[PDB]
Amino acid sequence: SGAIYVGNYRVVNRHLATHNDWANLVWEDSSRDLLVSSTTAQGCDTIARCDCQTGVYYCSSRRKHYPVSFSKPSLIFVEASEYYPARYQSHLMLAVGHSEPGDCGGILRCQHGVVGIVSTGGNGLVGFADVRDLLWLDE
Ligand SMILES: COc1ccccc1CC(=O)N1CCC[C@H](C(N)=O)C1
Ligand SMILES: [Zn+2]
Repeated sequence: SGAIYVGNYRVVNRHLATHNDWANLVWEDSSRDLLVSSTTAQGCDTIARCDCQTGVYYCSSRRKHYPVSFSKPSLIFVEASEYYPARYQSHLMLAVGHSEPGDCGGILRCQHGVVGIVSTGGNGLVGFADVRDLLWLDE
């Protein structure tokens, strides 16, 4: 599990979104595995505006923060989930690191703040749904 709470937005994995996220849809993208819903409260997570490629991600399945080098946002193939079929996920960033299904939502952080959230893994890899392009979260 895990979300980002910036201003009046909740950023979650689309495949872990709730009835309340959809009741309050702002933007979803199946191909990015991203959904934003509107909150009544205010949130003060800082989104990073950078092209950093090193960072720290929370790993719920080890209860640990792990430093990673990670790739540039790209299209990468993703085996048939229970949530999606076999497809190219866009805006994905891979790193060498432990992940398992429950670890989706875990935050990737860099010196300039929240980079994105765990979204994929497999074979000692871990994939991050980038959120730095989504300038509209700021304003
Ligand atoms: C944290 O991910 C894992 C790590 C190790 C093994 C399996 C998984 C699960 C996984 O990757 N997916 C299930 C949810 C939808 C995901 C997608 N973006 O389509 C694909
Ligand atoms: Zn950065």
